[PDB]
Amino acid sequence: SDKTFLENNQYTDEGVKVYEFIFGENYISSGGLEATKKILSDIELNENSKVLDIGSGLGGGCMYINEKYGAHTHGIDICSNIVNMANERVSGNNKIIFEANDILTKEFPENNFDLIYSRDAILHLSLENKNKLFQKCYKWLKPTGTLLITDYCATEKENWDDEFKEYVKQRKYTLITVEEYADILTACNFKNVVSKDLSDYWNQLLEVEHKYLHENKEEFLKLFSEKKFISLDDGWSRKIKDSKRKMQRWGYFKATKN
Ligand SMILES: C[S@@+](CC[C@H](N)C(=O)[O-])C[C@H]1O[C@@H](n2cnc3c(N)ncnc32)[C@H](O)[C@@H]1O
Repeated sequence: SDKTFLENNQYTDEGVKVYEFIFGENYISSGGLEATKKILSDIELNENSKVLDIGSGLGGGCMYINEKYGAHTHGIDICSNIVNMANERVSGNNKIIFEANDILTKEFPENNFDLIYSRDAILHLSLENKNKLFQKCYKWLKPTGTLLITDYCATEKENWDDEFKEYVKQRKYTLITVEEYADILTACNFKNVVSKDLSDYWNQLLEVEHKYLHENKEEFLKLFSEKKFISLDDGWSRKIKDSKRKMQRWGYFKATKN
């Protein structure tokens, strides 16, 4: 349903490959590997740690976490086709698991994870479901555990222009303000809630990706089509414009159970 809408539109096999082209190998979100190194730079884990990755995509985040720390990583993603692709990217590693499932219906034991991690996935959930998810994350975290999130956010809806409204509507995103997001975490009883508006950094990542796209247009055209190139090009152009004026925002959130 939600699954079908995602698999048949934004995340068809080709759509995913187009994203991987611009974001980088094994990634379908902002800044690919380099942004991941920075997001995890102050996170401490080891070979005994258990990590959940919500919306694991092609699995680059789980791969990086397992490589850097030796941690057990479990990725959940609702799109079966994406999970099938993820499974082809990893072999012979019994500490990386990818599972096709809606995170909203997945069950895990209480006090299970040292880190719950999610990069640009929760924007797909309705506001009601964001709240439900974070209650679940709260239960699933170990007492000593950490929640680490980046997600698409936005200025107040009253401020949105026609083009942005249409962007959000077509993708069926639910974009709230960085402040509202932080309030949800606080309402779910997370402690030490830190929220950062990383829109300027996001804007930097977009500009690099955009330049890469232009410089590799010939290769892109061979792999895909000019029509897909124009759509992607225009799409990044708008994100660059809208992040610059803070209409579309990139939020970072870190919190703890205790
Ligand atoms: C930004 S893309 C993948 C991001 C991935 N974390 C990365 O950085 O490469 C967002 C992902 O969230 C997944 N997703 C959306 N709703 C979901 C849900 N309810 N449960 C699990 N995954 C979901 C989508 O299938 C998609 O793969």
